[PDB]
Amino acid sequence: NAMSVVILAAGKGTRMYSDLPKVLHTLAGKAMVQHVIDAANELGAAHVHLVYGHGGDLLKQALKDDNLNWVLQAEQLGTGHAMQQAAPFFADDEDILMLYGDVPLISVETLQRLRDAKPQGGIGLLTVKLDDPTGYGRITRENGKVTGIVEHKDATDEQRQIQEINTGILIANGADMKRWLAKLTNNNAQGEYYITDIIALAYQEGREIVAVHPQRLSEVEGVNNRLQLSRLERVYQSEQAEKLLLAGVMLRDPARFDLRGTLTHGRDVEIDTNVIIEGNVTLGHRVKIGTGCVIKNSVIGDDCEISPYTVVEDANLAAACTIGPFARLRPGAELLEGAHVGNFVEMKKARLGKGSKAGHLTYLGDAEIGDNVNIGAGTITCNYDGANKFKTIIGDDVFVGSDTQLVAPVTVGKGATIAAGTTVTRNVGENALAISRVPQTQKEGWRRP
Amino acid sequence: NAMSVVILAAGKGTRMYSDLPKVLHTLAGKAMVQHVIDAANELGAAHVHLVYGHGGDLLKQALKDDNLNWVLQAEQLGTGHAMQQAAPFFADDEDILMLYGDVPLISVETLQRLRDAKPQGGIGLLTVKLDDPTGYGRITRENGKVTGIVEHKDATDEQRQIQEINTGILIANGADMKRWLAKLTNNNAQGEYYITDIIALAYQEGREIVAVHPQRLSEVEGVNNRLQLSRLERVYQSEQAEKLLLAGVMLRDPARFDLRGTLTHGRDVEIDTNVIIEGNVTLGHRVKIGTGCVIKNSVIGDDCEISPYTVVEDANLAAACTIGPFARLRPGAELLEGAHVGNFVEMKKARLGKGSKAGHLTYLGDAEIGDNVNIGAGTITCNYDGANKFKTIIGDDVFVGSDTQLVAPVTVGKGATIAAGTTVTRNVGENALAISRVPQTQKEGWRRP
Amino acid sequence: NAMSVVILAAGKGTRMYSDLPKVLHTLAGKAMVQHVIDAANELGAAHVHLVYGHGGDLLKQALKDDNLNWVLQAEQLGTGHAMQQAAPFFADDEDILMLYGDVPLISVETLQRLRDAKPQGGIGLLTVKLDDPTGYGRITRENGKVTGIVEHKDATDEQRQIQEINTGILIANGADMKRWLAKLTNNNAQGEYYITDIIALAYQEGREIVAVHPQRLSEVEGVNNRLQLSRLERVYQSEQAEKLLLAGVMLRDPARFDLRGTLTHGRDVEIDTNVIIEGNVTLGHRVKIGTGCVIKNSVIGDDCEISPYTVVEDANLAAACTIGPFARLRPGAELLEGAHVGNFVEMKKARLGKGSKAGHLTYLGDAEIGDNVNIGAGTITCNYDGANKFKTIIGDDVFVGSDTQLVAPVTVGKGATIAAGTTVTRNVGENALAISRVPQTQKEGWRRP
Ligand SMILES: CCNC(=O)CCNC(=O)[C@H](O)C(C)(C)COP(=O)(O)OP(=O)(O)OC[C@H]1O[C@@H](n2cnc3c(N)ncnc32)[C@H](O)[C@@H]1OP(=O)(O)O
Ligand SMILES: CCNC(=O)CCNC(=O)[C@H](O)C(C)(C)COP(=O)(O)OP(=O)(O)OC[C@H]1O[C@@H](n2cnc3c(N)ncnc32)[C@H](O)[C@@H]1OP(=O)(O)O
Ligand SMILES: CCNC(=O)CCNC(=O)[C@H](O)C(C)(C)COP(=O)(O)OP(=O)(O)OC[C@H]1O[C@@H](n2cnc3c(N)ncnc32)[C@H](O)[C@@H]1OP(=O)(O)O
Ligand SMILES: CC(=O)N[C@H]1[C@@H](OP(=O)(O)OP(=O)(O)OC[C@H]2O[C@@H](n3ccc(=O)[nH]c3=O)[C@H](O)[C@@H]2O)O[C@H](CO)[C@@H](O)[C@@H]1O
Ligand SMILES: CC(=O)N[C@H]1[C@@H](OP(=O)(O)OP(=O)(O)OC[C@H]2O[C@@H](n3ccc(=O)[nH]c3=O)[C@H](O)[C@@H]2O)O[C@H](CO)[C@@H](O)[C@@H]1O
Ligand SMILES: CC(=O)N[C@H]1[C@@H](OP(=O)(O)OP(=O)(O)OC[C@H]2O[C@@H](n3ccc(=O)[nH]c3=O)[C@H](O)[C@@H]2O)O[C@H](CO)[C@@H](O)[C@@H]1O
Ligand SMILES: CC(=O)N[C@H]1[C@@H](OP(=O)(O)O)O[C@H](CO)[C@@H](O)[C@@H]1O
Ligand SMILES: CC(=O)N[C@H]1[C@@H](OP(=O)(O)O)O[C@H](CO)[C@@H](O)[C@@H]1O
Ligand SMILES: CC(=O)N[C@H]1[C@@H](OP(=O)(O)O)O[C@H](CO)[C@@H](O)[C@@H]1O
Ligand SMILES: [Co+2]
Repeated sequence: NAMSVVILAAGKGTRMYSDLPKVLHTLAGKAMVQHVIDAANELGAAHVHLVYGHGGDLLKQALKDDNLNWVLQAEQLGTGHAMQQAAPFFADDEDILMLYGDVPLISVETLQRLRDAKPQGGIGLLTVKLDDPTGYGRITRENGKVTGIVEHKDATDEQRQIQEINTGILIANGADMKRWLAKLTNNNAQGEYYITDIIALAYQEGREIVAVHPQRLSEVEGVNNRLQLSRLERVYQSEQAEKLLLAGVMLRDPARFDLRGTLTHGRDVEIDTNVIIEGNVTLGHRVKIGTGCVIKNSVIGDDCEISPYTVVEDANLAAACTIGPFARLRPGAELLEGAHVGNFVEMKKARLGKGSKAGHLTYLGDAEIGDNVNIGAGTITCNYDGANKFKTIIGDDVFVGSDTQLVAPVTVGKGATIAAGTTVTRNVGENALAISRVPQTQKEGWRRP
Repeated sequence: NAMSVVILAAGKGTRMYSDLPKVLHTLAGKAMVQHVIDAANELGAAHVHLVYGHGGDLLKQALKDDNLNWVLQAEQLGTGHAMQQAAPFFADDEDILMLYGDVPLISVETLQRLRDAKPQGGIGLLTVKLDDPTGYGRITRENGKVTGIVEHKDATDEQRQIQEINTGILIANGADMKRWLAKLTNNNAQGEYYITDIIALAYQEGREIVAVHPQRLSEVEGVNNRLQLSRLERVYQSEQAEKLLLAGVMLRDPARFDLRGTLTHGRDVEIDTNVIIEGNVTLGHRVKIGTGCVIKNSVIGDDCEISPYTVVEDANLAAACTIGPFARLRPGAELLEGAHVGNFVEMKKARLGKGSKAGHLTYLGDAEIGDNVNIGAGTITCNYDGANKFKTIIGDDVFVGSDTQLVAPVTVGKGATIAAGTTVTRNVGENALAISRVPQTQKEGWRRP
Repeated sequence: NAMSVVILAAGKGTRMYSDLPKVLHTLAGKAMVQHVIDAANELGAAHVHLVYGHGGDLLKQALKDDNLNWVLQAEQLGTGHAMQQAAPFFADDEDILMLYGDVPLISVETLQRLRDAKPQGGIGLLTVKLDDPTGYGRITRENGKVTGIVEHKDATDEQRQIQEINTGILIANGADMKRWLAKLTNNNAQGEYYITDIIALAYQEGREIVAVHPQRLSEVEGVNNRLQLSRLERVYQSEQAEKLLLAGVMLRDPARFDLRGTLTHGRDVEIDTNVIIEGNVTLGHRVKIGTGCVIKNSVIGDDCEISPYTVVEDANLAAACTIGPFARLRPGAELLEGAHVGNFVEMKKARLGKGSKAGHLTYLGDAEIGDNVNIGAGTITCNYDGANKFKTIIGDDVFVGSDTQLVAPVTVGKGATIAAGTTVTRNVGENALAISRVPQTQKEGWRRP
């Protein structure tokens, strides 16, 4: 069935004390509004109308969904007024689902439920019963049938007794939406245009309004300040962790795990406490991740073991690799089968071959290292002359002495050996020994200052 | 109005199993007793009388508040006995507020509330209703008026039914305090001098006692063991995090944030999980702090970005600086505008100029580095001859090759260049190339052991 | 009294989605089944019969308890059927305690309680009252006496009202167990052999069954998926932390502490957030551990201070040592009194003498360093020629310049000095200066690319 979504976000987020539009504040790696848009498309929305008031520049820059139709609302004269701005773009024969830009946890399952309950020619309303319904629109019923909504400011004490409140989410036919929206007046407490008035307008037109409730309260919770955002952050993370656990992923402590993106995985993956996954991460079978690790946009093959406190970004590790602790892999880092990177080791645009080892205090940038190569501690690749960056190539079976510096561009033949403390400025022949050492001398009875 | 405070802390903290006085155990960066003293001064206390029994040496060494009058209590013959020791120092025309040295969360707001309720010539008592009032003094009332307090050991079963218990906090006039304190006898269960007896003494003298309740239970919670201390630690941290969130500071996870000191901040500051702030920290606008960072007594300018797992102490970062991950800044570290420090890099008493970069495996100590300077990986400043430490100076536009060691004292002119693997023992001219390299040689068909 | 235990674990752990037997999944550092076995032996079990179905190869490899008698159960025809397999190995005059391999938190105290309640010739049954007893065996009583157990599938609606359910744990006499087990039929809902039928069989034989309840629900909780495992992980950790706090160990945040092994300690030990202890760890008096530290199978002497993010394994630190932050100690690391290891420093099979300092960017492997020695930053020990590893020896009062590489095997006499950037390939005399430096030269007006 034809369906379109409208997201209102033209309200001012004052209690955020931010120079960034409220709906742009991230939650689990993405803008709150982006969460709403995803649910919209995920539900099958044809067009997603976004109503904004200011910061539209940062908005258009942060959001780039193909089916995103921008609707301006200069003045915030009420949710009804806002809906009237987008009304013109409602297809007569399509359904219109209204959503809030600051309610990120709304689920597709519940939205799909609201769609089904929506009577033909009627309205699908999402409501919830709170212990304290203070400050929210009150749902009124006649013989069990929803006949309208009364705002807190307009409701009488007796009416404020009603605990079934309006979440704001509702769905109706485009043509119907337009007919009602046109009849909205601002003769009420707030003195604004209530989108909630359409509920009565539909009831008196003989249309019926059905109410549906969400799975969890957190689903329809709105964010006005940072403390509320942090709260929903925990809910999201807890649900994610929980899904991963039930999905076969072992988390040492779910309360101490954060997923800010997407995580593909194999069987028996084990993740210790305080680990953060960002962007798209792929984990093979039996992957072990120590505590405090940070993995972003990376691929990790089977049986890999990531030791504690290792930062990885845009890297690709083949099977059976072991890196860390205290390893830092930067964009372009590649490790072939059984490769090993020790502590205090950094890799940027570098490839370590099969079984190759970069054990300690080393920096590999812009280099291609063959298989069975051994990089001693202190080895560094000089890939920057202050203006340009150069490549370092090391063939197979190479042994690089510690504290060796390779000045790029340079190539070290296969089976070659580089003495410790060597400065390589020229290519090294295969099966040859490169060296640049001053014979050790000594001075008897040398007293220090 | 004239007011003085008395803090009792002469009791033995046996269940702490510590060689340090109980009240000296830290909470959020400071001694529990120090928390009490702060609330005292913060309330406007003229004099703060501290009653101690032992460990007075460590106490006087840990506490150094100008208005701290030390009152000894050799024997712990009861809270009343303790108060009698300080009684002599009570000004007749001043008010006296009594507090416990092991109840760190008492708030000024509640103490200020207790002050106002205190009737002229009467007493201001702080009380709370517990689900289980077992083990605490029971508040007795006649026609709604507090007429006294009955200790648990002295109370009858029927009286132990009363749930309104004494927290210990009370305020009265100095002169009044002395008159009552003088009449204290130890004819009771414990066989000690109950400070709580003054409540009845005031009632029978025609004085009236008013009761005031605290905002939260945690406010008047006492610490006898380490488990209770940890509990209050969480309360304190949770309240702090919560204030920061509502104040505009974004915390990825409030449950995973610790503030042990003071934190000044700008707008849109973002802090990831497991971050610890110690001492006085100043954060400019839009400052980003990655997970697991530790910042102590430091200043961080606008738009700075602190990558994961970076330790900073007594450092000063100008605007737009980027340090970490895995960076360690020690006392005296200064970074000018746009400075960058990579992973596995340490700075002690060193200044990195504008736009200067210390990317990897580097140690900078006792040095002054100009602007637009580039420090290659492995570079080290030798600032210690085994007895003295020497300074290293590097002018602007300098390029330092990797694995370069500068033996201080040494100066590198502006625009100068130092070849990789160089040992600088002498000054380098401006726009000159410093070098100490052995030409690379080679030996064909070299077989390794 | 004679007692033996039987652990059933032949059930399939499907919802674990693992290639490892469910009972083998670790909890607090050890396999879930291992937890059960420990409680068995800890209670004084003579023989521990383990009933398994598959993965027996990984089981026998993971478990190696002397008194472990393996009992196979090819088909899982019910708990009763399983017990019949081990029945043959029950001593007529000994007691038999039955336990589940997936209920790791069962405590010895509660098991010892169940033993005492067990009537002579009767049965000791452990039961619990749940809010929702759905899916568990229902305990039936006649005049307050347990007369049997009815499984959920067999129980009627009315009977499912009973909230006292069977935990599975029970104890009876071997001879009695055999007599009843022989009479088990599978004429019930599940169509299996219920071990629970012995309860009725005993009742009708005139024997009496007594019921005992556990201290906590978590005690008898079973694990079928990873989410439930994580939950019990938190319970275990919380209880452990709590014991340590009450035992005098200060934990900055108990929720952020993990103990996976055994921890011996002294007085006033202080542990910051996110610290992990693995294997057997010994902590002396006044030991301080910063946040994010990982300590495994190590010994730490009095007054040691472990800075943030330091990984230690099979190391031994004498008194008053200070290591970190960002230090990595590998097997064989030893530090003598007052030794210091800075940031980005790694030690493997190395000994640092008294007062010796390895401050930065250093790697010490296979070395013996005397007292009062100073290792400058960048120093590295070359202990691997690509096939063999060699030892490095440095006598007392030695000063090693920065970025020095010692090629093993090599020995540096006492009081000797090594110039910065030196490559030591030969032994150095005592009180002598070792060097291999190229005089610094310069080239005027050198322009970079
Ligand atoms: C764990 C990390 N370890 C490392 O990084 C250490 C790497 N190893 C080295 O740097 C070693 O000193 C080397 C591989 C260069 C030598 O191996 P080793 O110490 O077992 O053998 P030697 O000391 O007897 O090697 C001497 C050879 O190297 C050459 N050599 C040694 N010092 C110098 C020098 N200053 N200039 C030119 N060649 C030299 C000689 O030509 C000689 O060749 P030959 O065998 O035909 O006489
Ligand atoms: C990413 C981090 N990278 C680094 O740290 C690498 C820093 N770069 C270096 O150390 C480079 O080897 C240098 C800057 C010294 C040379 O630049 P580059 O390799 O592009 O040029 P060249 O190899 O042709 O430089 C040769 C010059 O340096 C000098 N040079 C090279 N090796 C030696 C030596 N052993 N002794 C004395 N001078 C030497 C020569 O006097 C010569 O001068 P000229 O241009 O008048 O003939
Ligand atoms: C904080 C970490 N710091 C470090 O690692 C720095 C360690 N210090 C060094 O490497 C120093 O350069 C040294 C210990 C070698 C020299 O000490 P300092 O700079 O105060 O004294 P000098 O520069 O005047 O030392 C010169 C002596 O060393 C020797 N020396 C200096 N350069 C060389 C060289 N290229 N070849 C041989 N010997 C040399 C000379 O034989 C001379 O001996 P003398 O005193 O009888 O004339
Ligand atoms: C009049 C109305 O609809 N009342 C409902 C609305 O309250 P109420 O209107 O008071 O709520 P808000 O003002 O927060 O508006 C909700 C959303 O609409 C946006 N917005 C608001 C005004 C405007 O002119 N433009 C605009 O885009 C806000 O940015 C926010 O995303 O939500 C409550 C639940 O949260 C319901 O219980 C109320 O019955
Ligand atoms: C007699 C008395 O006052 N009773 C009150 C006291 O109990 P109670 O007297 O039993 O409590 P404590 O012994 O812990 O004393 C409270 C505080 O007084 C200090 N101290 C105690 C005795 C002494 O001789 N010197 C001294 O300095 C302790 O170190 C502690 O800081 O506090 C309870 C709340 O916590 C109240 O409900 C009780 O009504
Ligand atoms: C028939 C029976 O005993 N019923 C009890 C059993 O339920 P129930 O039999 O349904 O429970 P499970 O199937 O999980 O069996 C419990 C334990 O026995 C093992 N196992 C099971 C069958 C088998 O043939 N071999 C085997 O070794 C499982 O691996 C598990 O460790 O435990 C519940 C509590 O958890 C009790 O409330 C039930 O009254
Ligand atoms: C400074 C150095 O070269 N250390 C070597 C050396 O370190 P160990 O920590 O001892 O394993 O042996 C490794 C192979 O076992 C090699 O990969 C590494 O580079
Ligand atoms: C070993 C080395 O000198 N690396 C250089 C080099 O590292 P990259 O990680 O490739 O960016 O370029 C940097 C400037 O882009 C410079 O600051 C740094 O010192
Ligand atoms: C590169 C270097 O050698 N730094 C020295 C030097 O570091 P500082 O951080 O300045 O303390 O003095 C230390 C003794 O105070 C010595 O142990 C260390 O090795
Ligand atoms: Co070097």
